[PDB]
Amino acid sequence: PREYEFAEKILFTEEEIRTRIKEVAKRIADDYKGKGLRPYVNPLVLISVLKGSFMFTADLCRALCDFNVPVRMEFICVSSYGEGLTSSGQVRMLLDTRHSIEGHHVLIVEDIVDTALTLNYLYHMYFTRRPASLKTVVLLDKREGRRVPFSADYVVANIPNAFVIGYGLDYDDTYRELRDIVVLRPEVYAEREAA
Amino acid sequence: EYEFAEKILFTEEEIRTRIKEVAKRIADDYKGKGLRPYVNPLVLISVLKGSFMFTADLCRALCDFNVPVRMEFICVSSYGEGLTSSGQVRMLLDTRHSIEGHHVLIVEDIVDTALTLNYLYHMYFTRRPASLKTVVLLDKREGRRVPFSADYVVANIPNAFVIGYGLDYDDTYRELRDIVVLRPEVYAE
Amino acid sequence: PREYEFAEKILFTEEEIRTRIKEVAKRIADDYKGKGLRPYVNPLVLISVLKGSFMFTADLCRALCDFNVPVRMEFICVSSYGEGLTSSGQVRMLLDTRHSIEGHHVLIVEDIVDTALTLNYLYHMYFTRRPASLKTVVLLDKREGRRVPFSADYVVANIPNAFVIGYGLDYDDTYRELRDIVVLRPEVYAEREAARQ
Amino acid sequence: EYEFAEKILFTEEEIRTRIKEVAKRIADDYKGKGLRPYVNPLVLISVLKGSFMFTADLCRALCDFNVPVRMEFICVSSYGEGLTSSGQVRMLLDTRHSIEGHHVLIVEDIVDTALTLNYLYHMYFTRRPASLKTVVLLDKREGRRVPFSADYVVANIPNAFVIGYGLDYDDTYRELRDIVVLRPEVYAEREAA
Repeated sequence: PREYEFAEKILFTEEEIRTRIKEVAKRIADDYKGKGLRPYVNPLVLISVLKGSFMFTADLCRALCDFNVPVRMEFICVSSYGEGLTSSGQVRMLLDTRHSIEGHHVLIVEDIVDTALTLNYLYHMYFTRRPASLKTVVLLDKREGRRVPFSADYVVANIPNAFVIGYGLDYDDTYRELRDIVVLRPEVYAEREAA
Repeated sequence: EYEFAEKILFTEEEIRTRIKEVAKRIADDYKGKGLRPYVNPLVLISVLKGSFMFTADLCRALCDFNVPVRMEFICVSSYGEGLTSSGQVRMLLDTRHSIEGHHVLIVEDIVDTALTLNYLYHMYFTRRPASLKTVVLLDKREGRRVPFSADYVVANIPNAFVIGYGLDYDDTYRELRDIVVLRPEVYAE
Repeated sequence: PREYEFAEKILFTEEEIRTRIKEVAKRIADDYKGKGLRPYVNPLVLISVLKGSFMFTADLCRALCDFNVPVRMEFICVSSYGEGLTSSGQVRMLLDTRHSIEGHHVLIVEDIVDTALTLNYLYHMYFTRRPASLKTVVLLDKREGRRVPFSADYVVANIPNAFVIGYGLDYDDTYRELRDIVVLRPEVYAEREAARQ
Repeated sequence: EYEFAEKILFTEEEIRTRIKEVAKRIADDYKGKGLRPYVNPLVLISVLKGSFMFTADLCRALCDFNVPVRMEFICVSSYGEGLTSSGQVRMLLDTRHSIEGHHVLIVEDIVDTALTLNYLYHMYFTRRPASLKTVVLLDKREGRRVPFSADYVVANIPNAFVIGYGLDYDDTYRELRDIVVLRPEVYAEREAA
């Protein structure tokens, strides 16, 4: 009984999404129980990629806190070199991390991986900085869309190819604030591209 | 329950209750203003790092009230002065879209001195939004060194090591669901 | 002499430009001899706006050194929000200064001022940071084009409205490396606007 | 003449002579490559701060040899170590255009350990330029902690406090026309402050 005129259907309710986030966080806590994480000196660093991941991250890190996984939050932001071309997957860095990741355990946090061109690019970039470990967690995975092989370590949910909006995800910087992940109506998409 | 914490100021639930009230208050203030998606959203300029969690919950609460928003994130850092009287900060990351002619709400985590907030407000004003307001998670009014009234306040506090819900000590404890008071012992160590 | 197929004419040779840079610098030295400038503690801070000013700045600060004016270089960079053009003059900050300007003597260095919408925006921004003083120097002044009143304190040269290129100035990020400031042929402009289609 | 300087390593004029030589060498290396303005320029990624003055002169000299260029500037800063083995740095400002498919020349002021330069090279490489070289103003090869050869070098130096021509000490002396050696006394006195 959350309803949206602009959406064909709902894919994931807030609650479904929170349940999966809890499951992903449990797994993470488990995979890192061996690594002796500690606040200040050795937290799991969450490199959250803006804007899309801002919501996922806010929910994810509280779920992580529930499993006593201590975390350091970093926020980066990158922008497309508006080509369409790019097989390097290259993006423009607009905000890089405040602290060194070297020797720390890092988790890159992203909202959507389809092509993985950009995630792969950012994985490689942060890998060459010699963190103790480096893994990826993604809100949505659209494996159908890969142009470079890449497996996220953690996945909240899989999706097919559609205009996916909400829960931080946007169409034209709109609809990020929805509590649910929903499928944008093609008519709404078409009407907005005319404008 | 938290070993490093003197006490719990606000539980997650209290916090979400206040945020819903603030959200309703905003929805009421902007109903005359004709907000519309794409063309006229309320722009939230969320100041990193401390406001990230507040902003995630706040924009969802605003969505419950059919307030269409646009999310922008900016990031500033301190110049290594003991303390500055202009409230100047270094711009690391700035809005993606122009704010000219839009309704803008700046979202901050904590306001004490307001020097920084006043500087940002003034900067954002000269950019000619249709209107500008600020919402803050925690107001420490005791602390002001410049005159500044937040339009929306989630909760007032005294002076204290306040951590949790996005707020840090040495980039630690931002992940907590509650806002809590640090032990001075843990601070000293 | 240098020659260029893509240019209607030369407006300023390298040597013409260096002479005016020297004259400007002498003036700056003279205006600040009273202010007790000193290296490390109290230099004249040059806020150089990229990309356009890079070459101007490199030449200007050597000239300033010739008149014993100690300087600190800062480089900022900003980008247009893709509004055709806006009345606030607002731009996006991509790179801000490394050190505080509070209490320092600051000179903002720009390549071209026409509307002054953006330079006014940047003057105001740095002014509210409370430097000891804040002035502007511009390579080229197109006073004809103002949409906000604004007077640069120092001007290397005035120009009329033309595609001005060279000496750091670009068309489509091309021709910045020229030693001279020249006028781009409208035919070349038209050929290039069609081409990215 | 400069009171704060033991000696002059290179005069402005010597520097311009070397830069002209390096520029010729580049113009020769890329003649087979079909550089053209707008569509296929040699992209100079000039690293701020210290390379600003070199970059200004170098691109003018390159223009003398009809080498079409695109100027990009990047700016990075140190993470709070003494130093680091990955040679990582923090990205503050990045290129405006993509470097995919272009010929790229990275322009640096000074290479000692090469850790930073090695990291930038590698990052830029993964961006798939058609080709990638580096040109440096001063090479301090004695100091390498990772193997790296600059393709173009304006001048080699020993180990010294080197200042001028864009190179600084505590963000001072970048404006000098010559490259000069700092007096250690001047160094000690300022460290005090």
